[PDB]
Amino acid sequence: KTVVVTTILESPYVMMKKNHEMLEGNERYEGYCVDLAAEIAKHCGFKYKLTIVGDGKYGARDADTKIWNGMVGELVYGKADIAIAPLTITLVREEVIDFSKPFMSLGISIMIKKVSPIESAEDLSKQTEIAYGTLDSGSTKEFFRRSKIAVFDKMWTYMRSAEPSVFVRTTAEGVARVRKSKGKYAYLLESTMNEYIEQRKPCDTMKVGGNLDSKGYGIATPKGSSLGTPVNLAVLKLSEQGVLDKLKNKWWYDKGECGA
Amino acid sequence: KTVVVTTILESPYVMMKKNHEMLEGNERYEGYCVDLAAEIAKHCGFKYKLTIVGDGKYGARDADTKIWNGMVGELVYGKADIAIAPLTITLVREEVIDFSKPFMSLGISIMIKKPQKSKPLTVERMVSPIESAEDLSKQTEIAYGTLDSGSTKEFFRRSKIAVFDKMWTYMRSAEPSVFVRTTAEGVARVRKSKGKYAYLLESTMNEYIEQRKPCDTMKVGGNLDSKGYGIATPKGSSLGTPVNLAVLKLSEQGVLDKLKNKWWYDKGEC
Amino acid sequence: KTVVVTTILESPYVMMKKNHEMLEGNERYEGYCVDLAAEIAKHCGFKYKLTIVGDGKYGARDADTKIWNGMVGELVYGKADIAIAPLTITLVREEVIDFSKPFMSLGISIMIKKPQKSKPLTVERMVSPIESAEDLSKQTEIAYGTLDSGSTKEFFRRSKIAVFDKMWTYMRSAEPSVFVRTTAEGVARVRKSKGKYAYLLESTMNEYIEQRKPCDTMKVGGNLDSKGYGIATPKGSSLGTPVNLAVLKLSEQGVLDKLKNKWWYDKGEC
Amino acid sequence: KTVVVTTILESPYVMMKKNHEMLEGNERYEGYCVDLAAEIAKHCGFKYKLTIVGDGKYGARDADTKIWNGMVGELVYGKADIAIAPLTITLVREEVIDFSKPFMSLGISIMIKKVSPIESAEDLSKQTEIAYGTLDSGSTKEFFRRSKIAVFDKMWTYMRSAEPSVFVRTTAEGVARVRKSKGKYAYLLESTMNEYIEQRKPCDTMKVGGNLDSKGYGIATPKGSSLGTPVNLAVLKLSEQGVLDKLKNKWWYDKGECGA
Ligand SMILES: NS(=O)(=O)c1cc2c(cc1Cl)N[C@H]([C@H]1C[C@H]3C=C[C@@H]1C3)NS2(=O)=O
Ligand SMILES: NS(=O)(=O)c1cc2c(cc1Cl)N[C@H]([C@H]1C[C@H]3C=C[C@@H]1C3)NS2(=O)=O
Ligand SMILES: NS(=O)(=O)c1cc2c(cc1Cl)N[C@H]([C@H]1C[C@H]3C=C[C@@H]1C3)NS2(=O)=O
Ligand SMILES: NS(=O)(=O)c1cc2c(cc1Cl)N[C@H]([C@H]1C[C@H]3C=C[C@@H]1C3)NS2(=O)=O
Ligand SMILES: N[C@@H](CCC(=O)O)C(=O)O
Ligand SMILES: N[C@@H](CCC(=O)O)C(=O)O
Ligand SMILES: N[C@@H](CCC(=O)O)C(=O)O
Ligand SMILES: N[C@@H](CCC(=O)O)C(=O)O
Repeated sequence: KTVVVTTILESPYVMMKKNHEMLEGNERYEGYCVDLAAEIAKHCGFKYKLTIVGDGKYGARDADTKIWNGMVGELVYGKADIAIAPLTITLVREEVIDFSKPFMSLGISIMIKKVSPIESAEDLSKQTEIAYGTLDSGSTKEFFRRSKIAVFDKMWTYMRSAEPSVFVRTTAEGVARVRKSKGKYAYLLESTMNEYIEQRKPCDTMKVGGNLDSKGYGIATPKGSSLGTPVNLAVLKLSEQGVLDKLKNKWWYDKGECGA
Repeated sequence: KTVVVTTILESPYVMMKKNHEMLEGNERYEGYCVDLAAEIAKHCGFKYKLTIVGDGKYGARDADTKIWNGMVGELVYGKADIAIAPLTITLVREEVIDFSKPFMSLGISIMIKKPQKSKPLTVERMVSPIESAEDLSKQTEIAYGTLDSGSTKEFFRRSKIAVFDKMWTYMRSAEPSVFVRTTAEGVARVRKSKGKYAYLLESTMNEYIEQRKPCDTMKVGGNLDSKGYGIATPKGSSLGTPVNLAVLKLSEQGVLDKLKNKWWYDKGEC
Repeated sequence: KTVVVTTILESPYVMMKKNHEMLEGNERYEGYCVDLAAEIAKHCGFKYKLTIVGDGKYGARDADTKIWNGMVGELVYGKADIAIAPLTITLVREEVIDFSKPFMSLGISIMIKKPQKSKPLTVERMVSPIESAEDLSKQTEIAYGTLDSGSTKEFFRRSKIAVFDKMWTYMRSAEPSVFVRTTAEGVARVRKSKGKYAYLLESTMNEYIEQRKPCDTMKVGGNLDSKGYGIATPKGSSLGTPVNLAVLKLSEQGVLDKLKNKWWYDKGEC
Repeated sequence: KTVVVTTILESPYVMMKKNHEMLEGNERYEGYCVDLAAEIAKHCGFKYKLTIVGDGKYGARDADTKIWNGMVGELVYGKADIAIAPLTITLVREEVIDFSKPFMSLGISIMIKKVSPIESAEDLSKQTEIAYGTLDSGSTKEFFRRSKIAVFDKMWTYMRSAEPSVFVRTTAEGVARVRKSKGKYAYLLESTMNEYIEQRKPCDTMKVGGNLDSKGYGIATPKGSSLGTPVNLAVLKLSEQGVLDKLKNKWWYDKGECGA
């Protein structure tokens, strides 16, 4: 009985190698999440199959319908057994799926094309000359929707009432938008992906400010599943012997195809 | 019914008030941990009384007769219901108790007494004889110590990394023992050692001591490992889900961030 | 029963929202004044309807055919119940309506176009032809005027001081139509006058226009006097005491200061 | 029937004349408040007698007793008819006495001896080596006690718990304590008296930071008294014709025994 694993096409977590057209099975995928899934299977001792989520959405619940899309929907509705992917641990998602202990710390950061006048987030909210956006159906957008800090509510009020839409469909599309905006558009994304982008050639984007908050990535399992304890123990073990640190160093700093 | 909550006197997590001789109940203690417990009670209503573990240890797997001591030992054997205190999440601990989601990020850091400023146009510069863990392990002129019955000692004991293994090998044979009973003893040793002692401790406490007078000690390098603090609860308890949900609610509400800002950086004496 | 609340369209006190076409009720208007009305309704429970007076005037009294116009006229003759708007407290108005305690300080000032940077070691300095009110009265190469049917004209008309009386005499002697119907018209006259006109207005609006693009005007000198903005109710009304108490409570609670900061200094530029 | 006017001994509002031993009656008093009372009587048309408050307190309500002392006590208990004195208009005082329109704006300031490390109030609250105190039985003390702002709350916690008594009995005692503390003490007092002190020789004190809030001095009358409207319109008249400004300039800047 193989285990269906739901992932997303996001770098450096999952890459579609370079010759996927002439490869079969999981051998056509590479990345941090593929290595993490391999280690999880090695510790637990189960066969796994890598399946991409049908819709390129991390997961959210749409109001007035009460339905889930993406990996979270693929988990609550029994379409997959485990989600080794950069899924943010949030209060809403925990009520419907089980989150393991975080395996990668993260924070909300602001990145712009290459002293930067943006500086911190409050100045970005005050300065309306330069626009800022957020990935569609992500934890950042839901974080800003339910935020209560006055500055964060100002940012949310600006984003929900803007023309055209400041939101972006995919992270790569947001990177392209910020690169092609000549410093007129800003992107709010996770610290890990932003760092990976800023350490990659041509290196036309940089991180500004600090981290708005602190979150984490966890291995997701369906509610009431028997895999929660083994995957939690495996994540704890990997953190104890630093396999996660080695994987992050390999996939974030070993290549270093940038000037730094 | 009022449950038993256990804490340990570590500043700024749990500190005794100046006017505490006559006060009774939960009003005796003040700190970050008591505020976290108050917010936990506000989210899910329950009655709690602040207690301190008898031997004042975080909890370690004692060898030989296989006995758990300190906070974890109290939690396991039914004398405790929940521990709201800076207890790091550990695989060994996770196999023995249940841990909530990390409410505080942490890492192993290195402490050293701040050297005197170098005189050499006329600008003044600081020279750090210690920079990283590899250089600290390579040298022998400066001894280094850890906390007795602490998760840092467990991490060093079974670390496959060559530098960490060499460090632990030095620790086990070093005489007199560099291990200290309380973090206060370690900070005192660092202060009185004239710079000949490096006491490894969690990044949060190191930053707290740095921000506070007499601010004669400094934190060197980056975090060797990345870990977190979790609210402990005995296995097979119905209270784990409410505390996990309350921690998630507090983290998403920004209460934890403002509490950390007000307890670690608002009281900056240097 | 819903009472009538009359206001005046002055930024940032009362400005229509961009998407006001497809909205009805009080949701169309936004600014400092609507927030003050919301706090007033929160303190004392009542329903209010936001209305704009037909002639769009603050209030003045004719001498030959005595009649009160604008907001004060609306309040006196029973057409309105309360005016939560920047109405200056005046002795003449106090004899025809009831003013609560002031909720914002103010002062008569002078507006002038911002001069160009002076190139002539290499520094840039701001030099203005006007330094205070006395020089403006003494000089005759820059014309000045106030707002039509307002409190500033009333103050200048019956001022015994030599400088202000002389200014009023020139206001009757220059003989253009130096009095402007709206504050926006006077600001536009100052901006497009290339440096030939000075506008007298309240310090609050002066600062608001100063901190907003294209910011081609400066605040010169200091306030010629001190006045305030009060919530006005008709004489003999039972609502004067509740609104007075609500304003006092808001002032003690710091809500007024936070609204002033968020509507005057948190939206600035250049 | 002469009208009893309750005043307090506080400069420059009311000064006890140096020749008062040979001066009998209302002639023995001079100051801003004496001139204001003279103008009020000139407008309204009543005979006035200035009587100092028995106990040098502006006014407050005792906790667990519910009694009023000082000017407010002298007003609500029928001891005096009008209070022409620097009485701060506050929320709780208005419920028991009638306040007129303010005749002088004011704010909460900071007093220290002559780099200015303290600067603003938040930095004053951050630092502990230097202590700050206010005057008991006054608007500032009640405002600090009843303030709900976190920074003001921590200031109140500091002053309410300090040994010895950080509070002061009189404004002159406060400025003397500031002068003799060699910069180790801070006084939070009304901005008007702060300016008067800082412009008076030997000029060893100066104002730092900005005003924490905005209040006003008003003429006080007993609840239900008939003097409300006459004194209110008199204050409005005086403020409109600038006599109030002239008196302020005379009693604060005309002498100028300092260099500025
Ligand atoms: N350095 S990092 O961001 O790749 C990173 C971040 C984290 C790691 C491990 C690594 Cl390598 N483990 C912790 C978990 C492990 C065990 C101890 C704390 C939680 C449970 N979560 S974390 O603090 O989010
Ligand atoms: N800034 S901090 O170290 O006090 C801190 C650290 C952390 C916080 C919140 C704060 Cl304020 N919440 C996260 C939690 C939120 C959700 C994602 C990871 C856990 C579950 N853990 S954390 O990354 O260990
Ligand atoms: N800073 S400001 O001009 O917006 C401002 C000005 C004033 C405020 C409050 C604010 Cl926020 N309250 C006072 C009121 C409070 C009590 C004392 C005077 C009146 C009654 N009036 S004020 O001195 O005219
Ligand atoms: N220049 S000053 O501080 O002596 C001063 C301050 C003030 C004065 C008059 C003077 Cl001279 N009058 C106003 C009053 C007049 C009318 C408008 C606001 C109140 C009612 N209060 S005030 O803004 O507190
Ligand atoms: N990976 C995040 C989305 C990234 C973002 O917030 O922009 C999530 O699973 O919610
Ligand atoms: N926080 C650690 C103790 C500190 C240390 O070991 O350095 C624990 O809970 O075990
Ligand atoms: N605020 C003034 C009008 C503005 C002005 O005259 O400059 C009033 O209420 O009369
Ligand atoms: N004059 C003030 C007291 C001065 C102070 O606040 O220190 C009052 O009447 O309340």
